[PDB]
Amino acid sequence: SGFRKMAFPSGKVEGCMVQVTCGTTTLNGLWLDDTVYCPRHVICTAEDMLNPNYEDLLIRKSNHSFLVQAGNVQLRVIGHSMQNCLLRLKVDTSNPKTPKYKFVRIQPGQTFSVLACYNGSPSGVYQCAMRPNHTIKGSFLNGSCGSVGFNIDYDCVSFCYMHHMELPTGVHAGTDLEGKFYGPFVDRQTAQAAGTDTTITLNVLAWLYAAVINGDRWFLNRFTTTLNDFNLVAMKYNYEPLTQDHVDILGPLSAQTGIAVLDMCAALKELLQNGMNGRTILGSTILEDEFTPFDVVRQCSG
Amino acid sequence: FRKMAFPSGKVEGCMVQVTCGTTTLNGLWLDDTVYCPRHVICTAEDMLNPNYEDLLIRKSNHSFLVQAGNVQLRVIGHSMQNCLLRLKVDTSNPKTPKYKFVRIQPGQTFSVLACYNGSPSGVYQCAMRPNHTIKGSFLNGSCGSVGFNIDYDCVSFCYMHHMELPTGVHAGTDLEGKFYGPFVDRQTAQAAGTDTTITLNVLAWLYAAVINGDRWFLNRFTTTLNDFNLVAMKYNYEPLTQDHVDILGPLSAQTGIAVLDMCAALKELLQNGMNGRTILGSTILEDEFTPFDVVRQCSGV
Repeated sequence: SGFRKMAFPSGKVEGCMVQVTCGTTTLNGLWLDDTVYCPRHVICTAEDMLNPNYEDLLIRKSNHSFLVQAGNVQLRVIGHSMQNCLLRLKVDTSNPKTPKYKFVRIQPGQTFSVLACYNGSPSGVYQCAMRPNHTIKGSFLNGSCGSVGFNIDYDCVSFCYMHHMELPTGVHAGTDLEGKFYGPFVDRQTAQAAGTDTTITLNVLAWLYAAVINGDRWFLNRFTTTLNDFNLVAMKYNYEPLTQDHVDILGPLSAQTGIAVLDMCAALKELLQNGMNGRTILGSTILEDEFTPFDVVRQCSG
Repeated sequence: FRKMAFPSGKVEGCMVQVTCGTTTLNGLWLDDTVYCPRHVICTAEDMLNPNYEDLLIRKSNHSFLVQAGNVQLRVIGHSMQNCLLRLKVDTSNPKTPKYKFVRIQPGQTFSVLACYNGSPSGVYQCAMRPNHTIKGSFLNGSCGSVGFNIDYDCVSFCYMHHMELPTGVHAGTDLEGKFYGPFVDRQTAQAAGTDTTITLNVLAWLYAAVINGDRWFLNRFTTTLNDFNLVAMKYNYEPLTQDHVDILGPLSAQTGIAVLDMCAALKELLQNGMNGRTILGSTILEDEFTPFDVVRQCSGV
C-alpha cells in the first residue's frame, strides 16, 4: 500500500562512468570493457557546432588528443573511431567493474533510469519516460552530456540512452548506444524544435489500473466508451491517441481488476472533462504518466 | 527541474538479507555490525504486540541467517537498541563508506533505497512529511531499506523502515532505533497527524524557479507572516515559523527577493491557482525539495 515512481539502483552504472576531455571540452564517457562511449561532439570546439563535419574534425586527431579519467586514475587511449553520433575510444585497461550489459533501443512511452553525471562524476539518479516527441524531460541542468539512461533486468544492465543536447525548448535529446538519435534531431546547433509535448495516455491508464489494484476506486464509473470517442476526447486535452496495439498492451492489467480497457477509458474521459477537483489518486493531485503497463506489474500484479 | 535521488552505489554495498525464524527483512552492514528492525525476531505467534524482550532472550546467534550475496555471514553477538537489532558478524564490510548516523526532522529530504530480501530494488527521493511519516511505495519485505544523504563522500544514514501505517504511509526510526513521530512497532490503532504541505519547501522551490529564469508569478505587493500564515492554513500548508524564515535567507540573498515577498507570491498563487501556467514545468507546486537542496544542486560546484 503506497505507490511511488522509482529509479533503478545506480550502483552498477556509477562504476562505468568516466571523464572525457578533448581540447577545452569535458564530458561524460561510458566505460564498458576496454571501450569508452561518449558524444562525438566532444571533438567540437564551441564554435564548430554551428555546422560540423565530424569526419573532418575526427581525422585531424590522434588517440593522444583524448584524455579519459576513471575518477582520478587516467586510462590510456590506444584507438578511436566513430559509430554514428557516438565516439568509440579503445582503451588499454578493461573496466574491472564491467557489469553484464546489453544495448537496446527503446520507444516513446517507455521508461528508464538516468544517472545524471557531472563531468564524469555521478550527481543524481531519476526515473523518467521517453516522451511521445522523442525527448526526455527532467531538466537535469549541468555539464551532463554523456549521462546514460538504462534499465536493470535481473543481473543484466540494459543501456538505452545517452545524453547529447538541450533543445531550444528545454527538454533533452539523446542517442542509443549505437549512436542513433531518438527523434528527428541532428548533432548540430541549428534551429530545432521537438514535437508537441503530449501526455502518454497508455501510461496514465496503467496508473489508473494500478490505483484500482491499490484499493483506490473513486474515479471509476459504470459507463463504457468507444475507442474513437475516447480518442476524440483525449486529444482535446493533449493526451496521445490510443492505438489498437496500445489497448492490447493493456490486456493483462485488464485481466486482473476485471475491468475492460474501454471501461477504464470512460473513467479517464470523465476525469478529463470534470477533473479531480482537489481529490487525489494514489496520492498525487495529478495523473502519473511515466509508469508503464509493465512497471505496474514489476511492482504490483503479484 | 526534476528531483533526483543520490546515486545509490555506496549504500547498495551495505545491504544484506537478515532472516530470523520465518521472517526475512533488510539490514544495514557497516563495519562488523548489521542494523535491522528488531521485529525480525518476532514469531508468527507474537507480532500482535510482541514481547520483544522475551523473544530476544529466547534467541542465540544461530537463529540468525545473515546474507550478503552468495556469502553467508555468521552472526556472533546480538543486542537491542530501542527498535533496532544490532548484530555483530564475523566479517567487517570491506565496502563500508565514511558515514554518520543523524536524526533528521519533518520537512527534510533523503533518498530511500527500497530493498527486498537484502536486494536493492529501487531508489527514490522523498521528504519526511510534517506528521513524521513518508510516502514510500513499498513492495514485499522492504523493511530495513534505509534513508540517507550523500554530503561529499560521507553517507548520512537517517532512516530505516519498520511499519506501514493504516493510512498507507510509512513510519520508521533513525539509526539509533528511535521512531520518527508518535508511533510504535506493533499492529495498533495509532494514527498520524493529517498530511499538510511543506510550506518551507514550496518557498524553496519558487526560489529555485526564480534562479532558473521562471518568475512570472512574482507579485508586487507584500504581506506579513501572520497574514501569509493565515492564508496558508486555509490551503492546508503548514504555518511558517521564524525558524523557517531564517533558513530561506541564503536563497533570499542570492536572488534579492526578501522572504516576505516570496510569501506574497505564494499567497497570491494559492488564492488564484496557476491559471494553467507552469512553474519549472509543473502545473502544481513541489514540496519535497528543501532550501539546502536548492543550494547544493543549483551550485554545480
